[PDB]
Amino acid sequence: LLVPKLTASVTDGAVGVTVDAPVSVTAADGVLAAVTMVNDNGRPVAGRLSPDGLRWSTTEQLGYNRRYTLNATALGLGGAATRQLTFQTSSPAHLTMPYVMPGDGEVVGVGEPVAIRFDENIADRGAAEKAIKITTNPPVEGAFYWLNNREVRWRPEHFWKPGTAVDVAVNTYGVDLGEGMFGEDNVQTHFTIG
Repeated sequence: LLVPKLTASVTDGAVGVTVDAPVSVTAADGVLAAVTMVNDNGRPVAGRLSPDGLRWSTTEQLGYNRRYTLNATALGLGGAATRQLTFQTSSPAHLTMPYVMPGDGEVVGVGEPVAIRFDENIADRGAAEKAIKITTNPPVEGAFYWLNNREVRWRPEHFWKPGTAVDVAVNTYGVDLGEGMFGEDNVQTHFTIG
């Protein structure tokens, strides 16, 4: 007969915790009976408990420069377990907001690149690229190229084909884009090649 086991995806006393991923808690040999997370001013963080009670996860954006307190209780045939932990999230030197072109909902020509322009210097171009997901349909191969320290573009080898959906997810919220420059938020754009 085992006592329930709680496992969180963050450690107690962690610092610099990145806010580009949710925080989770799992139970084994039992189910989650209560999970709460609050910030340093006592504001609850939204989360979702799976219907089977085995996993809870945050469902909204954690803030920069915050201390979060997580409490969980699991209950099983073998008794109860509780855990509390506290951690601190990333403290950016600066924030940068990206702007994507073409604009959301636009219909554009066969020579138009995807362009992602950040409003501050990007010292880690590789980190910025990794945070950007391009979807094409019909699918075509393409690649990123930087114009300068602020603007990265993406295109196929030659021209686009008319009737192509292009989806651009710029997910740099929580990502250190070099020298403590973090994404201010995520951006989502979808357009069509006419």
